[PDB]
Amino acid sequence: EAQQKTIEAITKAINYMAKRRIGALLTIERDTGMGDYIETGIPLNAKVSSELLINIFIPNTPLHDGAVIMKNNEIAAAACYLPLSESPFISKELGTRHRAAVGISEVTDSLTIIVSEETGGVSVAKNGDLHRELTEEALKEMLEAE
Amino acid sequence: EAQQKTIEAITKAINYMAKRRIGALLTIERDTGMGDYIETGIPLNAKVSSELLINIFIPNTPLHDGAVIMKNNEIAAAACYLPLSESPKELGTRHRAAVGISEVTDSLTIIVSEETGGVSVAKNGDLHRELTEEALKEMLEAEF
Repeated sequence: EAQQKTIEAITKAINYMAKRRIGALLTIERDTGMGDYIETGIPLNAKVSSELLINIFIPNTPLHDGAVIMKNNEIAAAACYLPLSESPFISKELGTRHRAAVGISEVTDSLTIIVSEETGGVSVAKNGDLHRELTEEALKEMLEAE
Repeated sequence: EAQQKTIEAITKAINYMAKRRIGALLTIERDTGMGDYIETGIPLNAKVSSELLINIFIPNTPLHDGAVIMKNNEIAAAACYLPLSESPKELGTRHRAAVGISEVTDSLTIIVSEETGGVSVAKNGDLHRELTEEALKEMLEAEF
């Protein structure tokens, strides 16, 4: 329905950034209110689009430094601050975004997508779990369920 | 008087983009309808902030070529097409777009030069070149 657009929007944004290595962190809210994490960012309350998500994460842009939070079908806020996880199961040699994605997913029902800036690998984190190196069909299948 | 921020936001976007010579094209709707033009762009209906404005106009991005239009404290849309002005030279495509929309509307169009980094305004068919941070600010108090 209106689920299809907006999944399509996210996949084409994720896939675009992947080819190029741009770090991204995007969290989709569900049943656990993230209002306290939204007020740490730049508020947009903007309508979700592939072009806008690309533009939010540009390697040194103002809005790039943190996480984009999604609520409703909108970009609630960009450049948000999440809490990190002192999990040993996060492979180091990475982090920063990866430790904030699992960090937020420990405390929330949310779903977080990460693109690594070093390699271009898409990860996802739910309920404290981090799954590295996902395929395009695996991300779409993971998202469609949401 | 909570529209200072918007002025503040614009003035910061433009003043940052001027010092980096980041081309830009920003029209603010005033009383005429721009809905024709808005529909031609990527809709955002976002809140106005300097950071989102600056991000829109970064050269690599898919949002930067075109004009963003503002509708009452909100970035209504980005990458919009503005009709070019047929008139008499040696200015860019960005400046021909600014004069074109200001002949058909009462909107106030700010533009930033790729080359110079100097700030311009288009209103009622006229194009004021070479503005100052404060010149633009008082000008921008075209809202009473």
